[PDB]
Amino acid sequence: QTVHDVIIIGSGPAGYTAAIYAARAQLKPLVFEGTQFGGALMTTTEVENYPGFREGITGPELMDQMREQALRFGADLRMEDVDAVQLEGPVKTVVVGDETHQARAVILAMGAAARHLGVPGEEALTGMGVSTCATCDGFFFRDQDIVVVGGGDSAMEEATFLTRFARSVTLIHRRDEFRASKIMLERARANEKITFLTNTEITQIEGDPKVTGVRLRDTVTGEESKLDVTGVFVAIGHDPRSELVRGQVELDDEGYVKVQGRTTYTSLDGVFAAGDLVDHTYRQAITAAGSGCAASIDAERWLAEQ
Amino acid sequence: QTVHDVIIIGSGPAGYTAAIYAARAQLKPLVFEGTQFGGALMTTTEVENYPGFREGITGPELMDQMREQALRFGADLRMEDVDAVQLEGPVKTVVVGDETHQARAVILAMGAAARHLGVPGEEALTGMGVSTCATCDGFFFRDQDIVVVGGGDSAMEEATFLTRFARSVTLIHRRDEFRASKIMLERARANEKITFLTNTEITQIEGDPKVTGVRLRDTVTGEESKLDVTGVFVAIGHDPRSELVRGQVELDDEGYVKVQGRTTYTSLDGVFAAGDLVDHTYRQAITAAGSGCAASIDAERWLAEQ
Ligand SMILES: Cc1cc2nc3c(=O)[nH]c(=O)nc-3n(C[C@H](O)[C@H](O)[C@H](O)COP(=O)(O)OP(=O)(O)OC[C@H]3O[C@@H](n4cnc5c(N)ncnc54)[C@H](O)[C@@H]3O)c2cc1C
Ligand SMILES: Cc1cc2nc3c(=O)[nH]c(=O)nc-3n(C[C@H](O)[C@H](O)[C@H](O)COP(=O)(O)OP(=O)(O)OC[C@H]3O[C@@H](n4cnc5c(N)ncnc54)[C@H](O)[C@@H]3O)c2cc1C
Repeated sequence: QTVHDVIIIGSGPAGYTAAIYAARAQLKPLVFEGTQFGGALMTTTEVENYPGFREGITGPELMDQMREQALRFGADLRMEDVDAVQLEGPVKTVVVGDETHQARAVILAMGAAARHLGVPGEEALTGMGVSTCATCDGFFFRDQDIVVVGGGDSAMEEATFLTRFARSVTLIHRRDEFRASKIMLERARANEKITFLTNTEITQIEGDPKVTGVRLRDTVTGEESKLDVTGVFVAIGHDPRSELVRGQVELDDEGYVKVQGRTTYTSLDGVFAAGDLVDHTYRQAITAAGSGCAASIDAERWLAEQ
Repeated sequence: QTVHDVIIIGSGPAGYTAAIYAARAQLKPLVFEGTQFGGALMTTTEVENYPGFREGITGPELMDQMREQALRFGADLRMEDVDAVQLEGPVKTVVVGDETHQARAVILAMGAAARHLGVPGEEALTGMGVSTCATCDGFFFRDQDIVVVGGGDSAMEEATFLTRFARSVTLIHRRDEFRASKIMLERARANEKITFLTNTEITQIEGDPKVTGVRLRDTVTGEESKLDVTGVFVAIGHDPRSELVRGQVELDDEGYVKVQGRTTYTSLDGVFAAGDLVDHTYRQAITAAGSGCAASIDAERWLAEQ
């Protein structure tokens, strides 16, 4: 029966920053963090490019600060997943298991999942040699031999950036055709630090504390080999977590939530969106934090208009 | 004779975050911080809504972290103002006194100045009762009697937000006409917590450690009075620091630098813009930091295309 001012869905930097602003604005935000709360930084180690930390901070340490900061101003945080939403109209409903909650405004901050290879070693060595983010982690592989997996613009983009650091980048793709644009594909072939390895997949990532090599398989002949490398960058795409809102909020062709102009307004009145659910360009904690603030200010001012 | 990869102009959150990203990307950024370096947070006390600090941090402490973080990754920081720029073409030039520096890309991060009343007490009590940012500081005035100065949408917006906290908001304006939109003006007159005081100006802000009152003058009759209040919010407009780039980069009618779509690209190739020089909506440190990251990623990827 209680209709809250605002419900926030998600607990990465965008969700917590939206919650900090909404709570400090006395909106008493109700935040569904998920059971895998804390966003993508919970799965990494050192975060060095989030401004405000001259010697860096671990991913979980930073997310713990954000969560405690949200609590300090009165956010109501629940470590539960939203299973369904009704976002159309003056009163929006979220369903969590068999419980329901309602609000005048909803901030969507569910993020985007990086796709994974699904091979042994990939998850255990994430943050210790395996990464999905060259902007985040490429700096840690100066003068090392690394691999990049994928066939699209993402892989070309990641592989290009990594050559700023690595001694060599071996770009592996499971076919001999590339989904990447002609411009992106042509540039990497010109980059002398990049070696292409087509018709190839990783079957296992080796290493007892850190990545020491990968096991390879030829997707056509089945020939197997080993490659000594100390880094693996997985760039086979992203899946924005928009499944909840498909059919109610306009998405682009790749599933990202569309927003109006430079604002966080979605196609639905009273519904705002932030973070990597929206941004398919930068995908950083600081940009997600910024947009979560913007969504909270948009929502507060929209609520004051009602 | 040396042409740098990138020059950054400004040292608020946008500039330092751009410098952190560019330095960590091995672009060896050259940053002109200004003689009044560190941006708007140098002039405030406690910053509580920048995510990552569960008990807050002072403005200067936070900016010191950002500056040291930029240095850690190799940024070249100079506490000097850029006096003129030549931004058109493949090689851009900045002039600093009688010295010149050149770069393939330029990130503009000069911020926006809040306009001040220019009366005794205003600067000394900034951060101790005087503020230009309701989103930043309104939380500190719960159940207090405060004033807001100004006649436009900014003053209506600030005064509206402040009623979430204050016991009373007295909106003071030097005329009996208002430059604010009919909708904004009509809503505040409906807000029972707002009292309008037209044809009135502040001549002095009183208080030996914190704001304790203001001296008033009637702009028509000259009648003077005293008003006991513990907060003064100045909302008489902003001046984006775009003077350097007027005539080379497209600006909107209020002087903000225009950017393309959701990117940081300006109207000039190789020139990107971040922070409150661009954003005339949110004006927070976290949003400025986010856009400074975005400008640095845009610039890095644009540089790789050349
Ligand atoms: C391994 C790794 C390392 C990284 N390192 C860095 C780095 O060093 N620097 C940097 O700036 N960036 C880094 N990033 C990127 C950064 O973490 C992300 O860009 C950022 O966290 C995006 O924030 P977000 O809030 O939009 O989404 P997310 O971080 O993805 O958080 C969304 C959260 O909401 C939850 N959620 C989703 N759906 C629901 C639902 N239905 N109900 C409830 N909760 C839900 C999710 O479980 C998740 O906890 C890294 C990413 C990865 C994967
Ligand atoms: C009193 C006050 C309190 C605030 N409190 C908060 C708060 O609690 N939380 C929050 O999130 N936000 C707060 N803000 C707002 C926040 O500080 C700004 O939104 C943010 O700093 C904008 O960052 P920026 O990089 O775009 O620009 P700025 O902060 O304005 O920094 C620009 C810098 O570049 C320099 N520069 C300009 N032109 C040149 C040039 N030609 N050459 C060289 N250098 C140049 C300037 O001198 C300045 O140092 C506050 C603002 C004020 C004024």
